[PDB]
Amino acid sequence: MDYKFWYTQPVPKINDEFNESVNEPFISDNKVEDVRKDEYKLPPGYSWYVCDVKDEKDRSEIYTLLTDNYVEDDDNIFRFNYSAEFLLWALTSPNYLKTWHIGVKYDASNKLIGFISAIPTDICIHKRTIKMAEVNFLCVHKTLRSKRLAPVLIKEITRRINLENIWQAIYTAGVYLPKPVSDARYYHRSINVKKLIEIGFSSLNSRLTMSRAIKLYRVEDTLNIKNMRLMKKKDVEGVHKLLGSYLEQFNLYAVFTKEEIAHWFLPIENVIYTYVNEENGKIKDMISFYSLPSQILGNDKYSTLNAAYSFYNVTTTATFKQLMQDAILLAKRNNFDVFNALEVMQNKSVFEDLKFGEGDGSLKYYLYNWKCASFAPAHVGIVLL
Ligand SMILES: CCCCCCCCCCCCCC(=O)CSCCNC(=O)CCNC(=O)[C@H](O)C(C)(C)COP(=O)(O)OP(=O)(O)OC[C@H]1O[C@@H](n2cnc3c(N)ncnc32)[C@H](O)[C@@H]1OP(=O)(O)O
Ligand SMILES: Cc1c(C(=O)CCc2ccccc2)oc2cccc(OC3CCNCC3)c12
Ligand SMILES: [Cl-]
Ligand SMILES: [Mg+2]
Repeated sequence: MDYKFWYTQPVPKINDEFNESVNEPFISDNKVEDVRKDEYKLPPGYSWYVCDVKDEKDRSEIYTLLTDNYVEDDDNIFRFNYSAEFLLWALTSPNYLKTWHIGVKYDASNKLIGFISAIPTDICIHKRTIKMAEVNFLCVHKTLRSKRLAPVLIKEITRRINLENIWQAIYTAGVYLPKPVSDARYYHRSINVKKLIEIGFSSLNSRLTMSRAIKLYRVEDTLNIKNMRLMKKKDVEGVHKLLGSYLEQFNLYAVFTKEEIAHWFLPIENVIYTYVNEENGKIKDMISFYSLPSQILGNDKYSTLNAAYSFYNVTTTATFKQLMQDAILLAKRNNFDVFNALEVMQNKSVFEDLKFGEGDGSLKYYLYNWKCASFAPAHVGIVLL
């Protein structure tokens, strides 16, 4: 297929491949003064709207649009159902701009029918740190698909981002676009085996009976690392040092400030869970994962699959396998049905032994206006939401 929109943008062509030593923008020497000051045109009867995510009622409208129209699995059995409070956390990180939270309304109903967002973050790509926008929650209402609205959303946020003298973005999608810098399969570890069977997610066979399936996935309710505990404000500096050091080995990662650590890690029920092991007042090991339920479409008995998504995990006192086994246990202890991760960082190495199953597709990582060698997902050190 043709990429008639993407090919007009500063991203690689589908055939482009770059040496390791290439690491630079497609278009350099950009000037804020030259950026269009006019909003991009929407079709007749539709308007831009600046969402205030801190306002319960605006935040709810975004919640509704995503609950009804956001990403579905290939088989349209499941639809991501990010919670309102999770969207608050995801969009109000350090230095967020309200004007990067862009909705589109249909004038006559006053209804939100589109959305796109970005937050600022410093991104280290092949050892060069660059200020970028992380883009997420692009969504057009199901009733308005394939009408070329999405490039309008993209072009408008790009314009707003450029106004802040920012010229690169990072983003992820399951769809293949020009052109990933990396590609990571997702893996899933069953926690509530029976529920996962009943909604079709997992399956049985003549050898794996229901009772045998339950037994296979049984976990012991005892932590390998005894003192692993919810993170507290006191733990911010330790976490910053532990994580910040660990992340330097990767080809792609966020450079977190102390302020970004407190925001991205301090726990929030039903949103973010971070656990630490403190020894001698030092943080030596951490586990984290975020909550991302999916709505279950057309199952008579269950309407929600609660799922925990591996975020950042670092051990210096245990094996990485022992640490992730603890991450599974803490997710079970918090009522999650399943523990999801990507084959990024060291993850892949523990998936077989910990009984993860390979999923159906993969998550592509993309950069905007950035030219560089692609790499295997083990070299990816950032997890987007
Ligand atoms: C320096 C700053 C730079 C800032 C910007 C950085 C870039 C940020 C990029 C965004 C990052 C988002 C990351 C993110 O949020 C995580 S990926 C999740 C995206 N959201 C969903 O999948 C929700 C369900 N689907 C929808 O809502 C609609 O299908 C959407 C809105 C996806 C498209 O609506 P539509 O009604 O289906 O489509 P048209 O309007 O007709 O438009 C079609 C054009 O859209 C291209 N398309 C489709 N899906 C895309 C996707 N996921 N990324 C980028 N492009 C995507 C497509 O290839 C085509 O271009 P082409 O003709 O060249 O092929
Ligand atoms: C997208 C995804 C999946 C999936 O299985 C994608 C298919 C799906 C879509 C909607 C509802 C349920 C399933 O598994 C993951 C396991 C780990 C991380 C993942 O990606 C995250 C980062 C980008 N946004 C979604 C979560 C994923
Ligand atoms: Cl244009
Ligand atoms: Mg459209």
